[PDB]
Amino acid sequence: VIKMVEVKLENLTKRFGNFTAVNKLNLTIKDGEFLVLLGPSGCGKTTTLRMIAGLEEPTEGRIYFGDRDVTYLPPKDRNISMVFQHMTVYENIAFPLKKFPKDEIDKRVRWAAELLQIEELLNRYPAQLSGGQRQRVAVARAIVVEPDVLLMDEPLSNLDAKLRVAMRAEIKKLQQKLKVTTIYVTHDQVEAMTMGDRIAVMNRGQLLQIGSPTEVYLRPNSVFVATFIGAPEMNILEVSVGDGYLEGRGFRIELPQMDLLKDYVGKTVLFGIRPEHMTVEGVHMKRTARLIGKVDFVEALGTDTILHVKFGDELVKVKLPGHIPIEPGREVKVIMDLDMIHVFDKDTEKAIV
Amino acid sequence: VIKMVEVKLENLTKRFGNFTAVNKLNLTIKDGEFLVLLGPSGCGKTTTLRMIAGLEEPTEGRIYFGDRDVTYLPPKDRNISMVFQHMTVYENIAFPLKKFPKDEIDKRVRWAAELLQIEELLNRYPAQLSGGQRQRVAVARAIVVEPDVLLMDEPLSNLDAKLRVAMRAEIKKLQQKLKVTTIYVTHDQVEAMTMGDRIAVMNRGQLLQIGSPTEVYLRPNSVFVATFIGAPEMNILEVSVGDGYLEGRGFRIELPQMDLLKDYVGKTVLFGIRPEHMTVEGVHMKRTARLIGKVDFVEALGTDTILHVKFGDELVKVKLPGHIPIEPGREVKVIMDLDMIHVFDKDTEKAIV
Repeated sequence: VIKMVEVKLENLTKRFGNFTAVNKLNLTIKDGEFLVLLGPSGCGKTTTLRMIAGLEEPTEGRIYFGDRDVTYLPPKDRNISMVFQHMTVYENIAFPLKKFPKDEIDKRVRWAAELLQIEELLNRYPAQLSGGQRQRVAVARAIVVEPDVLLMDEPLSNLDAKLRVAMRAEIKKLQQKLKVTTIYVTHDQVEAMTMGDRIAVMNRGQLLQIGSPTEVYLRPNSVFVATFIGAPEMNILEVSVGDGYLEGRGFRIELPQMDLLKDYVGKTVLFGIRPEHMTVEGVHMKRTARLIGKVDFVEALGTDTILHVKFGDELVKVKLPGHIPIEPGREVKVIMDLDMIHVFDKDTEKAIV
Repeated sequence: VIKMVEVKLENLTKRFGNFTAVNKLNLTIKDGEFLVLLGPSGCGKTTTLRMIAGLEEPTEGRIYFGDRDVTYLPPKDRNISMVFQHMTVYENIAFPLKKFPKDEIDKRVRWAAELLQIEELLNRYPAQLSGGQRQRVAVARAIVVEPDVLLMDEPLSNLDAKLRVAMRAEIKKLQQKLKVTTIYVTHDQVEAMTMGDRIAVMNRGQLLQIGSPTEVYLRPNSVFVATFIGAPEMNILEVSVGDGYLEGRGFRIELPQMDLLKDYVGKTVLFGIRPEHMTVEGVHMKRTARLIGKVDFVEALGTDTILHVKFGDELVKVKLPGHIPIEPGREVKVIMDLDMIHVFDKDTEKAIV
């Protein structure tokens, strides 16, 4: 049976010569949670996964599994399984069983196969695997050893959009049934939001923020996090703070008695509001702000309609549900939800909100 | 100056030995329109573009540009420009000018450069091209010859999501300014809906449907078209027609006196309703249908919340705007918009609606 193992990464650093790939990462991964490491290529998420697996050693720091320091233990002694990217399904799943009794091997294979709902493909071959998914087989093999920590590196990168969603759900439900601590690496924000109990956003080797999908989405602690999750991206506009309002290149926004910007009156800050947190007049929000503008372009995608509206000298995107192919040149009253607004220091790019 | 040239493809067929890549394609591309050829890999869209360009000859059929049969003319004599995928920007754009006067070359380069808003990068080099986009330069070069027909093959496949959207808009607006007949190939439905005045959906060498984004989205003439545009995909459920209702594996839907299914009462048809054309109770639609079900999984993406709800023995997706991370296991009253429903013959998969 599977255990719930807490994982601690302490002052973990990894520098390949001159390049610091991971800079003093501090993370406490809760026993049984599904943690997604989200970030662009080269942000350090993969290097971190590899250090957790033991395929790579840290330059500094420690890695604990429970109370055991596993920093310098071979990957085999850490009780982990990694998923990434002529035997029968039964043999494929059996392979990883490493001095094992034939009767123990059969019990586990059956258990894993049932968990992945592939019991009926056990005597079938890969190339023949049509009645199921070779994807599901790979997962059963990863969990067949009953790892204390499950590690996955962009396991779904090469799958059709429709099958990818089905796999996200499949993997997530399986992990919630097993409660095996899982560290999942992806650069895909939608996948991250779909699978992680928590998400750890990384950029240039640093942990920018960790929290639940709701926390990182509704309350990004910085511009980078605010714009890495949710597409179309959050509108970021440079503005100046006044008596009790914001003003940018060709517009002003009446700020209610928010105004946690006192230490910014007279200074420039970055204003942010998501496309989906705005709407157009004639199409509820407790507190709002209006700004008339002309539609510069329309993405009428049927399922959603994205308007590129010129705010004064600026250009922002407004996301409307459904098909509303309004034409370019027309003027619209853009309505902003004041309760969904963000404000970031222009220098540090950290949220002031 | 650019001309608006109507393009006719007549009974165009292309077979590579035994494989019919393009089967009797009949298409009248209007002068000055932006036509997108949309379809999966190997559907024939690329082969068609290549025949239009003259890089490939048809096995049967004719291709007209205006009144001229250009079927057997070298690509150079067809007046086309193709966009796909150490000179200065000015030189890059100038290259395609093929016995040209230096003073004519300068007028056109300036014109194209202004159209792409890259006039300030004219004396800059590629590797140095930081103040603009190498993408924009490629387009200026394609239009600098003033083609009668502009051809593009998945020109944006390798660009970050954010830059891709900016390019779609850039290319579309440019084409509307030039009114140059453009045939654009892509397997990306969102891009197709964004750029084409009309979209021609293809599958296995055949033209399944051609129409405006609104027409192919609201009225797909078949299951294939219905599910190739709009993601998450339209829910397709197998059902039987009755006195005045539909019934599937564990549910029934009261059909108003629609019922254009008289020739189907007692027979099985494919029912379809898009995730975005449904909603959940307690969250308007003129005519509706209700069905209580349990939430099997939730994609809480912040910008949208996709629910996988079990309809009787079936599983469908419901798309809700905003963040609504409702938990699995909970029961919900799913509300379907009866006016947005589709019905396809189960054998031919053609719309009956």
